[PDB]
Amino acid sequence: EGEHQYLNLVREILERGVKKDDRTGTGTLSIFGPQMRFSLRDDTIPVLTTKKIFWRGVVEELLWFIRGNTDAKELAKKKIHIWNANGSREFLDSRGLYDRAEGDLGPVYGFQWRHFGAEYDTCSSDYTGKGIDQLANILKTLRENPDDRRMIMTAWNPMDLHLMALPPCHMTAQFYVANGELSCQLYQRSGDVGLGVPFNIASYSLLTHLMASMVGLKPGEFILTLGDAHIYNTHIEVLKKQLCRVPRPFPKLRILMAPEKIEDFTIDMFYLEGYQPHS
Amino acid sequence: SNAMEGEHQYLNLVREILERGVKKDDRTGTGTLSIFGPQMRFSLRDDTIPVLTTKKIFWRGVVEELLWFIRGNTDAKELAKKKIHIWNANGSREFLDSRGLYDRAEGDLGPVYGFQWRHFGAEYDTCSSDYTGKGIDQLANILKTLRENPDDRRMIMTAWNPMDLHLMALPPCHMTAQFYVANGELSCQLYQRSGDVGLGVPFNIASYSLLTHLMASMVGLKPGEFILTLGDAHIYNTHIEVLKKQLCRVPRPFPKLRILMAPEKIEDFTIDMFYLEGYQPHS
Ligand SMILES: O=c1ccn([C@H]2C[C@H](O)[C@@H](COP(=O)(O)O)O2)c(=O)[nH]1
Ligand SMILES: O=c1ccn([C@H]2C[C@H](O)[C@@H](COP(=O)(O)O)O2)c(=O)[nH]1
Repeated sequence: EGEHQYLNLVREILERGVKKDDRTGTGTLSIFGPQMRFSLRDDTIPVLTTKKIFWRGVVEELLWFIRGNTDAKELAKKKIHIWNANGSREFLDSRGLYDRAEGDLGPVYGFQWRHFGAEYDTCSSDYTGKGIDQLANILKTLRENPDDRRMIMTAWNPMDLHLMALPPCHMTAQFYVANGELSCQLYQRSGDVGLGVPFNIASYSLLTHLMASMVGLKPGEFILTLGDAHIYNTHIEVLKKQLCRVPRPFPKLRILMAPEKIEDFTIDMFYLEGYQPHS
Repeated sequence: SNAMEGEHQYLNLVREILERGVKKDDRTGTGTLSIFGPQMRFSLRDDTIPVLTTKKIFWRGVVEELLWFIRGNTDAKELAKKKIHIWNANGSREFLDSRGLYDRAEGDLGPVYGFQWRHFGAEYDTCSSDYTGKGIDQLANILKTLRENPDDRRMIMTAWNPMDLHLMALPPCHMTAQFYVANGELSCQLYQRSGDVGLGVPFNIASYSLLTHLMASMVGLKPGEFILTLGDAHIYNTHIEVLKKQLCRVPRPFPKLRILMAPEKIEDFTIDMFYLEGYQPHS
C-alpha cells in the first residue's frame, strides 16, 4: 500500500498508542515494534507526497554519512542546518564534551559505518584506513557472495556512545539479495513518526538505490523496523490534517552515474523524477 | 505481527517461506527457501511463554544455554557438563581450526553472545579468564534503567561487535535486543539477522521470551510481549517434508512460566527457580 503504510502507522499510534513520556518530559503516544515495507522496484523511492520532504537535506546528510563525516559545520556550509543545534557549545557542554570544538558531533553514524572501532580525535582528523569499513565490506560482499547472511552495518557502538552528541537512532541495517535485487532492513530503536521517520525512510531508500547501482543489482525493498515508534503530543493536530491528504504516486529516482567509490557520489549524480508533494 | 495469533504466526511463516520463498544458496550451498524481514509477536501476559506445541522444544537446553549467556560464559565444556551438547560441535578442534583459531583451546568459543552482553569491549583471553568488572555490562545497565527510567528509548543489548567477530567460533545470529516499558509491562524486540525457521528459530523464541519473563521479575514489571524480527528467514531444502508434516499438527495452548523466586543478581538464576506449567507438545 506504499504511503498508506506510513499513514496507517500514524493512525494506529493516534488510536492505540500508550501515553509515554520522553527524556525532557514531553509526552508521546507510543507503540513498540511496528514495521513498514516499501517497494524500490521500477525506480520508486518512498519520499512522502502527503507532506513535502526536504529532499536536499536527506541527500546531503546521507552523503555526509557515506563520507564518514561528523562535522555539522560541513553541512552548514551546504545550507543544511539540521545538525547545528546538537553541535552547539551549549549542547556539547550539556553532554560533558567541554573540550570538543563547535559542530564536532563525535563518532556519530557515518564514522561508525566507515571507521568502526577507530580512535576518535576530531571531525577534521584523517581517518583513511582507520577502523572497520562496514560499508566497503558490504559492497565487496554484494559483488562476491550476495547470499551472505552477515551484511550488517551498525552505528551502535557501546564504547563510543559517551563521545557522541546523541546515541544512534537508525542504528543497524542489514542487506539482502534475492533474484538480482538488493533489499535493506533498518532497525531503528526510536522513531518520531511525525518528523524524523519520513526523513529516515527517504534516506535509507536512497542508500539502497545508490548501493544497488554500485554493485550491478536492482533495488528491491526497504524495510523499516521500529523500536519505540511515537507521535509527540504537539504534533497530533498537524498529523490529523496530513491524514486527510490523498497520496499521489511516489517519485522515481533517476541515477545518472555511479562513481568507483560510494563516498564520491554527489547530489548532481541523481535526482527525483515526478515528485508532487501536497503544499 | 499480531500478538494473539500465537503459534499460528510461526506456522503461517513456515507456509509463507514454503510457498513464496526464493531459492537461495547458503555458506556451503545446501540450499534454502528464503524471505527477508518477517516479524512475529508473542504475548507474555497471564504467564504465557511461547514454547512451540507442534514440535517438542528442548526446554532444558533453552534454559541452560540462556543462563550460560546471562553469566557471560563462552565455554561449551561448561554446557557439556550439564548434558547439553548443542555447542560442542562449534567448539571442536576441527571447527576452531577451520575458523583459523589453531591456538584456541577445545570448547572455547571466543567472545560469543553472553560475553558481549556482560563485557562488551573487554579484551578476550580465554573462556576460563576472570572478566569481573571488564567491558560494558549491557544487561546490568538495562536492568538499572528499567528500575530508574523505564521510558528510556536506548535499552539496547548487542552481541554484534565488528571488532570481535574474527575471534568468535560463529558470528552472532540473535544479535540485538531492545527493551521497552509501557503500563508497567516489559517488552523485548530481538533483531535476528538469520533464522533457520525449522530448527533455530523455535529455540530463539523460547530463549528471549524466557529472558523477558526473568528480567521483568528482577525489576518489578509484568511481562508484555516478545517480538522477533528476522533478517534472512529461511527453510533448508532438507527440512521441507518434515515441516510440511508439522503443518498438519493443530497447536495446543502455550505453556505458562512459573517463577518461584528471583535472586539479587540475574546471573544467579538456576533452572530450579522457575518451571514450565502445562507444556503439552506433539510427540
Ligand atoms: O533519525 C532519527 C533521529 C532521531 N529521531 C527522533 C526519535 C526520538 O523522538 C528522538 C531521539 O530521542 P531518544 O530516542 O534518543 O530519546 O528523535 C528520529 O525519529 N529519527
Ligand atoms: O540462534 C541461532 C543461530 C543460528 N541459526 C541458524 C541460521 C542459519 O541457518 C545458521 C547460521 O548461518 P549463517 O546465517 O551465519 O550463514 O544457523 C538460527 O536460526 N538461530
